[PDB]
Amino acid sequence: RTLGKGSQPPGPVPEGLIRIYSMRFCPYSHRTRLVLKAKDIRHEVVNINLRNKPEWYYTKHPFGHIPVLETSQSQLIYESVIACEYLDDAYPGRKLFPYDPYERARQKMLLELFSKVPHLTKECLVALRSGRESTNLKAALRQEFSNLEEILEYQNTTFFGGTSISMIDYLLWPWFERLDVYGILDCVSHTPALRLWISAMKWDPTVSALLMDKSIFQGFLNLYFQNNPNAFD
Amino acid sequence: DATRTLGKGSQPPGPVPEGLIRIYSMRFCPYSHRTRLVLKAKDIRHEVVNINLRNKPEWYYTKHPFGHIPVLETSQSQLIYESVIACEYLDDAYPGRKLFPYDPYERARQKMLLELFSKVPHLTKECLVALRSGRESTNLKAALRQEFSNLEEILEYQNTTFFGGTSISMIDYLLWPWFERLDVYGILDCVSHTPALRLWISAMKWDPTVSALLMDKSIFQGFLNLYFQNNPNAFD
Ligand SMILES: [Cl-]
Ligand SMILES: [Cl-]
Repeated sequence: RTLGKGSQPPGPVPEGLIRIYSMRFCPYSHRTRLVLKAKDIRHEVVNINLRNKPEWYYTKHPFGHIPVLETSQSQLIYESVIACEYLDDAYPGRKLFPYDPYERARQKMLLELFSKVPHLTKECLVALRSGRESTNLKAALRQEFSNLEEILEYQNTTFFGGTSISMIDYLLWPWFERLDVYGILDCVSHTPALRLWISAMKWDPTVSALLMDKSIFQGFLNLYFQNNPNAFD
Repeated sequence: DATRTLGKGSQPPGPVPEGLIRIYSMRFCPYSHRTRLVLKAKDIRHEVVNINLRNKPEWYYTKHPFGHIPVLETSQSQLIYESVIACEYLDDAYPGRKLFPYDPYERARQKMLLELFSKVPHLTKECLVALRSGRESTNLKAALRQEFSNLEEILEYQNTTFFGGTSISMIDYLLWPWFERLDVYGILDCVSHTPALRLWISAMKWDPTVSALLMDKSIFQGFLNLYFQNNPNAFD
């Protein structure tokens, strides 16, 4: 249940735990939650009301952004990519980034290639939900997906880092999970390797464990676009 | 890196020799300067190939899709870009002196400080362009001063000379090129309210790696004059 304006600050993070400040429908926070689960890290999730934030939350992030990690030593780490990096380095078990410094750099280069997708998927949703023109936004998204399709086809591997899932896949996933409910699943109709990747991801135990309830997510979006503040509670 | 640039019509470089790494650069590019600092700090054996940015070699788009610098090219034909990813790759791939902290939190904190710096490169460029063209600069300078105030707060809170503690580290080298340029850009006045930052500037100038790559002010002044005069020799 989300904490907002009026909520008491949480206590210190206990030794042996790490805390993530999140919101159940935030795709950036979804990234970091995937990495936490995939590495079997003991953690607690504190959800934040993004419309009416707790004033104390600005002591966690100066602009009240999520996700933020808080450690038992009162250290704050943000935002999603830096947090995922930290978790992979700080918790030795099941390394998600590659062993090879070049391959790690390549994954970060792939992440840069992906940089327009979050904005484009969001703008697609807003356009479709507001009845505004979406042809250009979908065309732009299809082009970014073609760039990713070319990588998978060239490599001839199911995932972006090889035959097994790795950090880069989890970093991209949240926006692909959302294509269906956003009404833009048709934007991968020209990219068969990407469609295989989507399925491969759904079969991943960590992805499967964190899959959103589609009906609840639709309910959230409906109240969000009604400007109803209760959408964030 | 005091060599002439390769431009349109030039021939592609051959394979990078075993034991070397190649950086595609330009002598006055601050992003490339960042990566050259890391190469020097770690004593990595390397070759610098300067690219004519006004008149780029056709083959250079096989190194970066949009002809950006810097790009690292390895002896295994691998390409790594741009400056932040290249610097991290260098620090992790090469032994000896390590520039990032070993502690995962301290390393993450350095990445967070880099994010805090993200507006400075564009603001410094915009300030230069405004001053050189005689356009409005009050609000651009105020914006830059605010970004510098954020950095000042970090140094004052930590009570350390450098951004990563009491000695120089990766984060300092990542920020340096734009601070080196304040003088010739004509915006040294934008650190007049930030005394910790002014102390840091001096600490950086005293660093052997920084000092080794420090640009001669007169040559840099000449480059900017040629650049704003639209003289093609600026990029030679
Ligand atoms: Cl599927
Ligand atoms: Cl000085």
